[PDB]
Amino acid sequence: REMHGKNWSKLCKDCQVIDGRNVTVTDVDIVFSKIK
Amino acid sequence: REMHGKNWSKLCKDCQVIDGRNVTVTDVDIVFSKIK
Amino acid sequence: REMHGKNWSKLCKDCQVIDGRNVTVTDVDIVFSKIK
Amino acid sequence: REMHGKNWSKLCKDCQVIDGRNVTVTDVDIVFSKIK
Amino acid sequence: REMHGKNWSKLCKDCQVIDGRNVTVTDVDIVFSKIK
Amino acid sequence: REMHGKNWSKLCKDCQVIDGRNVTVTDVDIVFSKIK
Repeated sequence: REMHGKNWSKLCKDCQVIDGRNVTVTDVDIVFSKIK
Repeated sequence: REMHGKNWSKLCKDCQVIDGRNVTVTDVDIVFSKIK
Repeated sequence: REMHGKNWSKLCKDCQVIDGRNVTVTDVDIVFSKIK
Repeated sequence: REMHGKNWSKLCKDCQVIDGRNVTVTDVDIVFSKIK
Repeated sequence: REMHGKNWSKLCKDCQVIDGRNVTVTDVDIVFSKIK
Repeated sequence: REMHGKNWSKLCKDCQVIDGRNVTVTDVDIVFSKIK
């Protein structure tokens, strides 16, 4: 298995994450941006 | 298996995530943007 | 299996996610945008 | 006049206010509380 | 006039205010509390 | 007039204020508290 996550694990590739319990985003022009 | 997640695991690729218990997004122009 | 998720797992590819218990989105121009 | 507000004015007494264009309240036990 | 507000003025007494354009309140036990 | 505010003025007494354009309050036990 190229990517293998077991008990409560977290994995990502080519990823943009804002993982978190309380997340607030305010008065932003662009939050995520991925260009390819 | 290329991607294999087991008990309560989280996996992503080419991903944009705002994982979180309380999520608030306010007064934004563009939140997610992926161009290819 | 290319993608295989077992007990309460979450997996995505080429994905845009706002996973979360309470999600509020207010006064936004564009939330998700994927162009290909 | 004890209290007199004219053009687009705002006045209060013994007051609790969350005046604002975008208002979001999340995961709160008690928002307003006034005991007398 | 005890309290007199004119053009776009704001006045308060014995007040609790969260005046503001974007207001977000998250994961709070008690926001306002006035005991007398 | 005891309190007199004119063009776009702001006045308060015995006040608790969080005046501001973007206001975020997170993971607080008690925000405002006035006991008398």
